[PDB]
Amino acid sequence: NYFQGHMMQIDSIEIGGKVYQFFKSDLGNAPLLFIKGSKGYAMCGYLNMETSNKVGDIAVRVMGVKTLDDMLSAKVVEASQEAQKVGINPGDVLRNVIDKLG
Amino acid sequence: NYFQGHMMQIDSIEIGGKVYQFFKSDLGNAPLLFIKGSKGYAMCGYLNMETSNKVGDIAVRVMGVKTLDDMLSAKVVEASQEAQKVGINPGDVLRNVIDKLG
Amino acid sequence: NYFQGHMMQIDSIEIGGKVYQFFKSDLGNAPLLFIKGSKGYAMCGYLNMETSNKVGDIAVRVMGVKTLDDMLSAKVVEASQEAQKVGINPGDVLRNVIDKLG
Amino acid sequence: NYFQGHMMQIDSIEIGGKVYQFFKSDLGNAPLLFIKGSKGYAMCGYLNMETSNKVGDIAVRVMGVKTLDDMLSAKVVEASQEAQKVGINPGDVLRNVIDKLG
Repeated sequence: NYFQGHMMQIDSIEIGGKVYQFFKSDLGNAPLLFIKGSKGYAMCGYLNMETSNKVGDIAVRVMGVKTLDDMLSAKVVEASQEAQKVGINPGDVLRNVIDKLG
Repeated sequence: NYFQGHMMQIDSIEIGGKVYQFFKSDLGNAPLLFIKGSKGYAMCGYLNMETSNKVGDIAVRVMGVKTLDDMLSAKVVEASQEAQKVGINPGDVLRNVIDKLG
Repeated sequence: NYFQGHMMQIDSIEIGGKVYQFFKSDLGNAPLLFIKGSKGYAMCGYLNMETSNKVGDIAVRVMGVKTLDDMLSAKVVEASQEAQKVGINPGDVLRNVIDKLG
Repeated sequence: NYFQGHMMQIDSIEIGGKVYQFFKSDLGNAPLLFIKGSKGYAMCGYLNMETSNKVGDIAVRVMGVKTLDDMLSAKVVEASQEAQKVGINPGDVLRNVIDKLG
C-alpha cells in the first residue's frame, strides 16, 4: 500500500556498562551502518580509513555487515593508528574490543 | 551480548505520490509513533488532541497501534477541527484519508 | 537554494551521570520534543497525560517549550501517577527532577 | 547544565522538485554528513569511493564540509563510475548536479 523510499534506525545500546549509538541507513546498493562510542567508532565498508587516520580518530572498519549483530561478530579489517595504539588490530572480533571505543 | 536501551525508526514513505515521514520510538510502556505529511499528521494514543486543536493543526489520533501498517489500517478516533474541515472524521480508516495530510 | 520540508534532532545528553535521549521534530504548528530516560520521560504540550496514566508511565508534561534548554527550565504542568509516587509534582522545575526519569 | 555526548540531524529537503535526505552526526574528530536521493548520494570525506565503485553506486565525495550549505557549494572531489556515466565529474559544484542523485 506504500513505498519505502528511505529507512533509518537509531539505537542506544549498552555493552559492558558503556553506552553506544548504533546507526543504520539505506545509502547505496549497500546500507551504511556504524557503532559509535565516546572515544571512537566502528563502521561498515563505506568508511574511508585514510580519512580516519588523517583526522586522528580511533576507528575500525568491518566489511560484509548489514546488522548490529553482524558488526559485533565481524573481524576488524582495518584499524586506525590511534586504535592500534590502544591495542586494536586487524583480525580482532569487534565485540572483543568495542570496550575501547567507549 | 548487549542491551537495547532505546530504539528509533525513521522512514520516508510514499503514498499516492506524496511523501510522508514515519517515526517510531520507545517512549513509555507504549511506543510513540506518527506519520507526518506537509499539511498534517497522524499520531498514536499519546497525542493530546486538545493541543492539536489549540494550535490549529490538521491532525488525527489513532489508538492501539505499534507499526506503520497498524496505523494505516487503524480508524481515526479523533480528528482536529482543521482536519474535519477537509472532510476527515472519526471512523475513517487512515489509509483512506492520508492523502489529505500531505 | 532549497526547501526544508521536515527537520529532526536526536541528541544523547548526560545529566548527573545519567544518559537521556532528547528528540525534537517538526510536527504541526508547534514542534514535538521530549527527553527520555530509562525510567520515564518528559514531553511538550502534545503529550496526552491521560494516556501516560492509562499505561502506567512515569511521565511529566511541560508547555511552551521549543528547545532542550526550555524544557529543562520549564515547570512540570502535569505529572503522571507513577511520577507523583516518586516525588514529582506539578510546579517542579524539570532540571530539578530529571534524575528521577533516568 | 548538561553534556552533549552525541548529536544527529535528519532533514528532508526539496531541491528542483526532488526530495533528498540530509543527515549529519558526530562520528570522530570530523562529523559525518551525507545527502541521499532516490538514485544516488553525496557524502563527506569519510566516504570510501572504492566501496561506492565496488557496489555500483551513483556517488560523489566532497571534502571540508560541516553543513548542508557547505556540501551544496562544495566541488565534487571524486565521482563514482556510475555517476560519471550520467555526466557527473570531479570539479562539478554539487548544487549543479544534485538533480542527478534524485
